[PDB]
Amino acid sequence: TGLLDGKRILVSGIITDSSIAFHIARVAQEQGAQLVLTGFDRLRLIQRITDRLPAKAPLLELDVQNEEHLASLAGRVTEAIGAGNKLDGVVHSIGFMPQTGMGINPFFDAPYADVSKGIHISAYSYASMAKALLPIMNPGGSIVGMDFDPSRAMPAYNWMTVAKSALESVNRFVAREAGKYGVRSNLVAAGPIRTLAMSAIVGGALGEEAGAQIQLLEEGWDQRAPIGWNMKDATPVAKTVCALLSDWLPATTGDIIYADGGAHTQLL
Amino acid sequence: TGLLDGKRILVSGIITDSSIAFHIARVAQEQGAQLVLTGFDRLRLIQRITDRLPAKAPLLELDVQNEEHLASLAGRVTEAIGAGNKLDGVVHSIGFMPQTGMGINPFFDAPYADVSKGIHISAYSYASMAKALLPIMNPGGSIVGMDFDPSRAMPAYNWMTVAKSALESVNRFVAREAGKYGVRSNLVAAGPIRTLAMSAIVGGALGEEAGAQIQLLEEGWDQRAPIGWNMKDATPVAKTVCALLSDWLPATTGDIIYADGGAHTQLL
Amino acid sequence: TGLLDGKRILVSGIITDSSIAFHIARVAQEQGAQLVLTGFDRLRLIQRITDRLPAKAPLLELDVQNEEHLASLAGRVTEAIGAGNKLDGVVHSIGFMPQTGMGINPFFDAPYADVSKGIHISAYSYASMAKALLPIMNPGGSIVGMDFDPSRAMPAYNWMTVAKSALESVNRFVAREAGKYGVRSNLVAAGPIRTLAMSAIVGGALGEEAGAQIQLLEEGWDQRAPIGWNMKDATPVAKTVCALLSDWLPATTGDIIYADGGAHTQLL
Amino acid sequence: TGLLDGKRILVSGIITDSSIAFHIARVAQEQGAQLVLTGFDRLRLIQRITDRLPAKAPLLELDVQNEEHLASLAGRVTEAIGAGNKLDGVVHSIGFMPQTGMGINPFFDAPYADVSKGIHISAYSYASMAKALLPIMNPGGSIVGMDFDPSRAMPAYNWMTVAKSALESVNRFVAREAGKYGVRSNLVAAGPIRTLAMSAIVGGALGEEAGAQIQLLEEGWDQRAPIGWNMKDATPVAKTVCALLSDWLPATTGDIIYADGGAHTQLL
Ligand SMILES: NC(=O)c1ccc[n+]([C@@H]2O[C@H](COP(=O)([O-])OP(=O)(O)OC[C@H]3O[C@@H](n4cnc5c(N)ncnc54)[C@H](O)[C@@H]3O)[C@@H](O)[C@H]2O)c1
Ligand SMILES: NC(=O)c1ccc[n+]([C@@H]2O[C@H](COP(=O)([O-])OP(=O)(O)OC[C@H]3O[C@@H](n4cnc5c(N)ncnc54)[C@H](O)[C@@H]3O)[C@@H](O)[C@H]2O)c1
Ligand SMILES: NC(=O)c1ccc[n+]([C@@H]2O[C@H](COP(=O)([O-])OP(=O)(O)OC[C@H]3O[C@@H](n4cnc5c(N)ncnc54)[C@H](O)[C@@H]3O)[C@@H](O)[C@H]2O)c1
Ligand SMILES: NC(=O)c1ccc[n+]([C@@H]2O[C@H](COP(=O)([O-])OP(=O)(O)OC[C@H]3O[C@@H](n4cnc5c(N)ncnc54)[C@H](O)[C@@H]3O)[C@@H](O)[C@H]2O)c1
Ligand SMILES: Cc1ccccc1Oc1ccc(Cn2cc(C3CC3)nn2)cc1O
Ligand SMILES: Cc1ccccc1Oc1ccc(Cn2cc(C3CC3)nn2)cc1O
Ligand SMILES: Cc1ccccc1Oc1ccc(Cn2cc(C3CC3)nn2)cc1O
Ligand SMILES: Cc1ccccc1Oc1ccc(Cn2cc(C3CC3)nn2)cc1O
Ligand SMILES: Cc1ccccc1Oc1ccc(Cn2cc(C3CC3)nn2)cc1O
Ligand SMILES: [Cl-]
Ligand SMILES: [Cl-]
Ligand SMILES: [Cl-]
Ligand SMILES: [Cl-]
Ligand SMILES: [Cl-]
Ligand SMILES: [Cl-]
Ligand code: NA
Repeated sequence: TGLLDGKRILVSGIITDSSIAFHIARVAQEQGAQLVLTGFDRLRLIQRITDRLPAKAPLLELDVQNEEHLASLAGRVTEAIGAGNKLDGVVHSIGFMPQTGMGINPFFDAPYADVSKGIHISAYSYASMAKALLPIMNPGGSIVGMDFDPSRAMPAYNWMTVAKSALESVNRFVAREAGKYGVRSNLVAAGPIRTLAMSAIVGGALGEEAGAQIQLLEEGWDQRAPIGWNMKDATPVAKTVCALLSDWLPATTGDIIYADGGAHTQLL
Repeated sequence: TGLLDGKRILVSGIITDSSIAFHIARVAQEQGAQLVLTGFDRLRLIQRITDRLPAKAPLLELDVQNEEHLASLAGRVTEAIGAGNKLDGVVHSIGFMPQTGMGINPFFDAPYADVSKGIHISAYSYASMAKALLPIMNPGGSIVGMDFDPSRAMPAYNWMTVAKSALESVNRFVAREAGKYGVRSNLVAAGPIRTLAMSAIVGGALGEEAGAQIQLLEEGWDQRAPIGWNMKDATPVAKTVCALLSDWLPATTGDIIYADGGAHTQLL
Repeated sequence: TGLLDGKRILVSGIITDSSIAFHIARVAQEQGAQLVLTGFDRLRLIQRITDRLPAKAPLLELDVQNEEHLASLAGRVTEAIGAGNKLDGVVHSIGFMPQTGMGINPFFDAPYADVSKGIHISAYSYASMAKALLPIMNPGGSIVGMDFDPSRAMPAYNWMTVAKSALESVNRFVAREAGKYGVRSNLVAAGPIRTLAMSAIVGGALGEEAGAQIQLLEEGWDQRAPIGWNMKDATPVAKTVCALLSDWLPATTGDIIYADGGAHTQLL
Repeated sequence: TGLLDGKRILVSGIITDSSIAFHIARVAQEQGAQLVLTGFDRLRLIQRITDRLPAKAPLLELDVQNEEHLASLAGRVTEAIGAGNKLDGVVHSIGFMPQTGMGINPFFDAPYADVSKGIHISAYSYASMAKALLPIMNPGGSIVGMDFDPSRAMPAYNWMTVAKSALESVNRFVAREAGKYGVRSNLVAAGPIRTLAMSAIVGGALGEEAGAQIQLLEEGWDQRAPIGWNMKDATPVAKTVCALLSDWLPATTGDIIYADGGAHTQLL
């Protein structure tokens, strides 16, 4: 039996088939969920990527900086899943930070206009998605967002670290609001996964130094993780997200589940 | 159907049918697990309690202060589940602290002999159970222990708070050892549940309930929890434990999952 | 002898004589420091307030959203303290959040334009001040910022909680940069102090619920604090800040010192 | 001049002139404090070491496992400082763990008798010292203990990590008791310092693995620390402790100050 049988779940943040969102969606479908997908900017490309999922699913446009998309989202979703039906799950797998706020680019030289855009998309949007979608969410439902442990500073993650620290704070306030609908809000702090963003945005910002990033990642995660960590395998992260969409973590909200091989609990 | 289909799991710490362990066991069985149970001291009584579980399960004696029980445990378990079979899960739901280290008894008046006994049973035993049982645990398996958030001091929990702080530290070292077997070790920080032990904390069971205690708990948990907290319902805690015994939190180890209605993420 | 004898220190964020910054400055002067002050918007008013300090000190205009002020700040400071002299200390005591992001105003109804302004002033500005002033800071020097524990969500603080979570993350990255100059960067997480911002901005946002605020504060701080907490006394906060400006916490950086009566260490 | 002028302070835990306690005591005396010292086992040796302090100070025997010493301590101290006088400060710089609970010795092979002794000395004793001495402590006074960040597991520290996790929990409860006397209780989480215990107890437990591990530590605490870290220099730790004994952190209790160069705030 599907862990998510007859749950209607919204999954944002697919762009390639390496995306964490893609694998969340794949696993969710294997576990009996009906999906609704959202995508940003490259809709024909995303469409061709989502056809590779095990089952057909509607795809809607959502740019989280666009007030009109947010205002119309609930309605467009209602249309896709049929009137008098609702979502049981929502997955926020979205992030962005301009090259100026990342990599070897000095921390101090990122102008606030750039930092602000990143916080808008990576942090604020968790609240605006919640605002838009809670009115069409069943009791017992689950909102989930993706996090990267920002509790200690680190090389290269720079201003995205600050956005994630903001996200953790937003998640806790969303939990309060979501509570009134009988809905949980949580984050998954994933270990590093080889995705588009990782390689092109993050590694891109190191240009010449890009080997250095792999040193940090090997050091901070697989070496520290008591059960190891594999950057080429999003499945453990995807399953962790599905666990939170399920009924099997019913007492957990405003919280962060670490899907990092346990790396964050070990110093060396 | 079963979240735990054909998993062989050991559950310690049943004494009444209010015990967290009893409900862990109940839910695990509903989810297709074959169980082995352990009990302390009152074996005939525990036996009569465990017959009330949905399915028959073998019951072994385990006093975690007794080196001979620990040395023989693996063997006795192997006998119960059949040679060439192994455990996929182990649940530590055990605790004790002498009256001197809890309730209105002044913190400074608890002699070390008493505190030591409590730390032995409540914290050290997590490691000694792990030591005894990992040699008969399959890769992919999960050890789980019960925690009560000791990160801030509080009235009455006194020296048990210290034992729990110790337990959290032990759990992280057990994760390292368990890692070598492909096994996860985690704690569930549960909210308050009306159990035998809980009533023994202030003034011994059989007393009227103890108003100050009940108020503190409602204050610290249901009021703070965005989704509420019900002390008479162990199901949400039991499900959280089963999620960690399952394959759906495969990347999480050395860690603490909060099953507390989200109370620990809200200040008031 | 002055704890801060012959230290040249910059203190931002004075607006009334209740301001935390005013008391930081007062205590610093009592302890032998030469000060340079910065103020926002109401310069004639601030000037009349700073004349009430024990000693004369130059006052400069600094609006942290204004790139020209930031670009010229180092120069204007150098002029005030004399060429070939430098700062040993910098105090960031600055914050802002539009009423939409605070109080009874629904969390989800604060538009990002408003939240962004608050994060700019309350969080980003810590970095931009550091960027501007480190080039004129002696080795052994100390940057300090003011924090309000955002690790758990709470009523009313709303989007300022998010700004503070961001600030904590920024402080850790500023520490890295400051390190290369032999300079420490830390935050003081203060308990509640009756200041202009507290009463007019925060209490203002509750309008008709403003009694609620005083109750929550007494509940979260004085009741929990083992040594008590007095909202009408900024001295303990000011002294804590001076300790970090001094040579007596030389091994502490990227960190948070709690000046809250110990409230954050007790559950209730 | 003195940060600690006319404060009467008790300093435990001197055994060599590399001991953290020795440097705490030295700095405290330079800052105008009258000291009372305590020592374990090797009294003639400790006596010859304490004569190297800048000023004469009485030396008392205290083995924290000995109930008779604890019962008589307050009286013996009163005798040393003169009747009708009291302590303003108490410093716990004490620790022990048998070789079985440390280094390359397997975590699971440390028998509880050994772990218990270490927790007794390293954790419980903080409370028993407090119990014995609070009755002779002035309002405004400060108790301080030494910590090593146990919040993440690590190689070699093993069961001492568990003792430190216990200590942090005890410190929070001692704060509550100390509060009733107007007294603060806090810990200093120090970075690594080359002391007798470090080299003989900890390094001893690595035997063959020893030299490499000391070099790694000096490299990594220092590499992570934005202001660096020098294991041969206890002054920064000693000053941090004096700051807590002083009047300049009056709002901090039940808490942990990190004197680690900021290493704990940086991931790499
Ligand atoms: N890759 C990792 O190692 C890793 C680890 C932890 C957390 N995360 C987080 O996981 C999430 C997914 O990232 P990923 O690595 O799978 O990357 P990805 O780059 O494959 O996906 C990021 C997504 O953000 C979307 N997005 C960007 N701007 C948007 C906007 N304005 N409106 C809507 N969508 C927008 C993109 O369309 C894309 O689908 C992000 O929150 C990221 O921070 C990534
Ligand atoms: N009830 C709650 O509110 C709550 C909440 C969070 C955590 N916990 C923890 O959950 C666990 C179970 O508590 P519970 O309240 O369900 O209690 P309980 O009613 O079962 O009380 C004690 C249990 O520990 C067992 N035990 C005691 N000493 C033992 C020994 N020497 N060897 C083996 N077993 C021994 C007893 O048989 C019994 O099963 C404990 O670790 C407790 O601290 C309880
Ligand atoms: N009062 C409390 O209970 C409390 C508790 C903890 C922390 N804090 C923090 O301490 C700091 C000081 O606040 P306070 O309570 O003393 O308040 P306050 O209202 O007296 O001061 C706020 C200050 O912010 C300044 N400011 C606002 N926008 C600015 C800008 N663009 N550029 C420069 N300065 C600007 C104002 O001029 C004023 O001096 C803030 O960061 C606040 O968040 C306050
Ligand atoms: N050395 C470090 O790197 C470091 C770092 C962080 C914390 N600490 C802590 O600092 C404290 C001092 O350790 P140190 O490194 O300075 O070591 P040290 O061995 O020089 O001093 C430890 C002290 O413990 C005392 N002691 C042991 N058992 C005792 C008992 N039964 N009764 C009384 N005293 C007893 C010894 O007399 C000795 O003075 C300890 O708590 C240690 O864990 C040390
Ligand atoms: C989607 C996204 C946009 C902008 C920045 C990061 C983004 O997602 C992540 C991608 C990879 C990672 C993992 N990662 C972090 C790093 C830091 C360089 C050390 N390298 N990899 C985290 C993310 O949050
Ligand atoms: C098993 C056990 C032994 C001794 C003390 C407590 C024990 O289990 C618990 C039972 C209830 C709780 C919850 N709790 C704590 C309190 C104290 C009032 C704070 N009341 N209930 C925690 C436990 O660890
Ligand atoms: C009475 C009571 C108070 C608090 C929690 C559960 C309670 O009910 C029971 C108490 C004990 C028992 C079984 N039991 C255990 C014991 C020995 C004390 C171990 N005696 N009886 C069953 C209950 O339903
Ligand atoms: C400077 C400032 C601007 C906007 C909002 C708050 C500001 O400073 C603070 C004032 C009071 C406090 C403490 N506080 C918090 C609250 C909320 C009611 C819980 N009331 N006071 C923190 C601040 O950061
Ligand atoms: C006093 C003492 C007794 C038993 C064990 C350690 C003791 O003191 C310490 C000495 C050094 C340190 C710091 N340290 C710990 C480690 C781990 C080996 C990697 N390296 N350095 C901490 C202590 O608590
Ligand atoms: Cl490891
Ligand atoms: Cl997996
Ligand atoms: Cl019996
Ligand atoms: Cl009692
Ligand atoms: Cl109840
Ligand atoms: Cl003596
Ligand atoms: Na460094």
